[PDB]
Amino acid sequence: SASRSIQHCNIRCMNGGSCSDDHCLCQKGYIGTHCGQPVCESGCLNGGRCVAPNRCACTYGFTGPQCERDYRTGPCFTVISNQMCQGQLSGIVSTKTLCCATVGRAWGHPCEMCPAQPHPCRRGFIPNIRTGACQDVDECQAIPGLCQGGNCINTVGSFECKCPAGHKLNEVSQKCE
Ligand SMILES: [Ca+2]
Repeated sequence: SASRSIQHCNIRCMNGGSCSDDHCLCQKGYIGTHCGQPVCESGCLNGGRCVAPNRCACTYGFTGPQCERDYRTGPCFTVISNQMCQGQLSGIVSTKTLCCATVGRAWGHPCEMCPAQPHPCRRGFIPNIRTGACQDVDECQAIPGLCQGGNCINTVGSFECKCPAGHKLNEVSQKCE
């Protein structure tokens, strides 16, 4: 006894799909004929791409597997006219948010310039994406080495730089001189 007849489906199944009847019986959260399209439940973000059910693949710089944490890495620029973005450069990675709310200069590429305090709280604060509460940043820690002097300490609303004697903190260029 022999037969060339296919004792099963005809189409092709991938992605946890059962190949029966004529169409693929898709894995949970998969759609399409061969079930190769995953359900982008909460919507893709940052121009990503759906790879699994609700698993969108996220481009760069979003923490949390649902990329709604749009923290891109960028150089924090400290002084901008049409002339320079700072003038001595710096691989200070922080968020634009940080650089705008606190320090109030610019950040990113190519040179994204912003006012200081954006939200009506206090420049040294960022509205918690959880509570909504304006929280002070350890600007010292949150804007890597922005203070060029001796010590850098933090109060809410502003950081405190400790300068050697004779020196004088200049918050225009966070410089003790
Ligand atoms: Ca602070």
